[PDB]
Amino acid sequence: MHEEAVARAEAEKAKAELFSKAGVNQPPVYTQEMMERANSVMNEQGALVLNNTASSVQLAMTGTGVWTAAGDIAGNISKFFSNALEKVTSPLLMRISLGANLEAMFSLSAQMLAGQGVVIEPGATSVNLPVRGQLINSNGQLALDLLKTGNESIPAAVPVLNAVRDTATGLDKITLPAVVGAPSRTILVNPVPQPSVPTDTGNHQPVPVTPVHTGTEVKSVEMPVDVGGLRDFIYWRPDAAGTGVEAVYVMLNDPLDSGRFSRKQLDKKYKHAGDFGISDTKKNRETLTKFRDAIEEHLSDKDTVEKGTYRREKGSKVYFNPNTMNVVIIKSNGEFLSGWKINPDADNGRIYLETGEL
Amino acid sequence: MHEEAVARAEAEKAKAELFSKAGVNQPPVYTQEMMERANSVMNEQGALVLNNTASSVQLAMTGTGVWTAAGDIAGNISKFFSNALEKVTSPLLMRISLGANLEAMFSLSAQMLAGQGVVIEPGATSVNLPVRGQLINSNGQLALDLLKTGNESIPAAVPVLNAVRDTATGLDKITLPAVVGAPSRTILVNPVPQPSVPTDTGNHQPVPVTPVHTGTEVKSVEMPVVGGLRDFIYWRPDAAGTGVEAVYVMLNDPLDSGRFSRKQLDKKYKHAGDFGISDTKKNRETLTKFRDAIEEHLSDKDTVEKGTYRREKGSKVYFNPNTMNVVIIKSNGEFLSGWKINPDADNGRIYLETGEL
Repeated sequence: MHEEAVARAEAEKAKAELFSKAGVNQPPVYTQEMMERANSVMNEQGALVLNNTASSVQLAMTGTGVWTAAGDIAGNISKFFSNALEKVTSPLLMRISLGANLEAMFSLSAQMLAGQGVVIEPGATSVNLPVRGQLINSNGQLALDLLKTGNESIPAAVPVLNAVRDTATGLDKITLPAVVGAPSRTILVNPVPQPSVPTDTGNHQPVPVTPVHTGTEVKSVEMPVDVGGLRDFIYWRPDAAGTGVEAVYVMLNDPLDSGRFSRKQLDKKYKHAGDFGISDTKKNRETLTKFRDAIEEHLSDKDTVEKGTYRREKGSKVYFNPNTMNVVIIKSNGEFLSGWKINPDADNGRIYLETGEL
Repeated sequence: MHEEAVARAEAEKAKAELFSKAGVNQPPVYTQEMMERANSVMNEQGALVLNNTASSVQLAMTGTGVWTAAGDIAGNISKFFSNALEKVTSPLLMRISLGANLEAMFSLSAQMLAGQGVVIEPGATSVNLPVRGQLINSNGQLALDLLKTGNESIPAAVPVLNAVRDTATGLDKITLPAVVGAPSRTILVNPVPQPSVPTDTGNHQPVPVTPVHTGTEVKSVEMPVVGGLRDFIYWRPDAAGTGVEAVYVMLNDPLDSGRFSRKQLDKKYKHAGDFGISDTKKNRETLTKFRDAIEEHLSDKDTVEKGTYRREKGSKVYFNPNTMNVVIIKSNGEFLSGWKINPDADNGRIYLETGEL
């Protein structure tokens, strides 16, 4: 008698013990009120959401939702062990375009990136990965840089984080520490598996709905070609059966690669940083962050105004400050292009002040 | 107090009620032994398995496993969207190659193919669809024919089926009726969501592991261009696990089986008289007679491999010394042709004496 009850109790004990070590709570059920609060919070403009869709690859971008891949058609994995064949032998192992203000987050199963002979176990506070990842902006593209770990490069240790369940929304929250160039980062977790949106019918009960990626196609192409740019981590979610757990490796954009800015462009234009009050001549994370922040201070100044255009970049907008006399050029796609101080006593500066043509 | 307990009880009531209408049982938990029993049944040679991976597209083939796609990267969704538009106006609306004996099963969400503004409701015993699909063999390809329904082609009604839980394995079973040309068809259902195989570690509990598709890339390409329809709808739990989703499932035409295709049987039916078939009309019934007669030849104990057909490199010829018939099988296993040897003719005498057909 009760063989089924015994098996269920045994499953429940094993699940509770695994979840405890992994920092995992089973998804809740959602009242109407909860689901509304959860949907409000995930639809904020700067929200980054992880879905607990098991065994999935995800790419999230602020303002445009989450792209999900699951199944064998998630052979995207193999660019992630081709790389892992390649560390046998240059710290940048591989750059992968994902497609053509703005933050981004890429995540996939951590176990497929684990070290030689390694099984990642719940309870660990860090995991040594032979390859770490970083999202960057490379010439219009969102790209993933795969970096060989070791010593002379970037450490192998990746921190394991635990999410906090918000009892008001039924969502989870992971928080990343502040770094040079960026405040603490909140990442939302939708604990309900959601490979796509359920149709809003009587066949489903209320759940939060993660905004789904729309717009440009996500497609991985290998592109021809420091540790402060790394905000990557591992967290645990329930497995597909829902009774065990799986580790997920998560990678965020470099603080300096944000759509409006890229480290590449800041470096290219650092020659102008003296016009924004920066004396440093060395180019490093610290001074490029100074330059990025100086451009943001110029654009945020209440007396900075849109004034004219930069002929060479069709549809660019120029933002002028009448006190510092600085201009900053923004391309039509929103990318920072360049900036410098206007000389009002020179021909070209006089033409700009008079006509707006920079 | 107990606000969470009340919400959970209400969720459980709603789930049981929806599951009841849909014929759905929640997945079980598995002892080690149940998992081994389930894995043994799914590895039987002719097994066709559906996975209850929610909101997924799947392609299953005997002996090669299940291919799964879920997420946005289910873009072939729009294949079925495009035809649902093309239906405003030819019965055949599209033919989709899936890539280059052997049976096959293709499944996706049934709401994708319902009418616009149509919601499929649990409890229905059939569903009227504006398209139905058929799996075929077209020129080495496994392909999907999407057919407009209506008076002018094929009916719209698709049966809704319920799966039976096997308490010994923890798997479900769906059965399709026998038809002209095929016996009853057993379809296994792995009720545990499984977009891919869990790595066998201490982080997972025992569950049935469905064999996964290896081999040829599964890619969808449009191709230039009835008792062949064994399609149905069944329900599985949704991604949250607390509601249900309808799945539309299509099997291969009984005459399209890798070894045979309706197209090749039609092409070679001129030889059916050598296999004892007097009918001159070509239809499902007589093409099935021909298919069955070729199978009777290949199954005959006296039939032996003998020589080759050089015109098709690597082919094998199967000869029966009582009927004097030959059947030619291509190296990929496709039936090519067959006919009766005339031993008093030059080429028949050459074949008997040298194996050169």
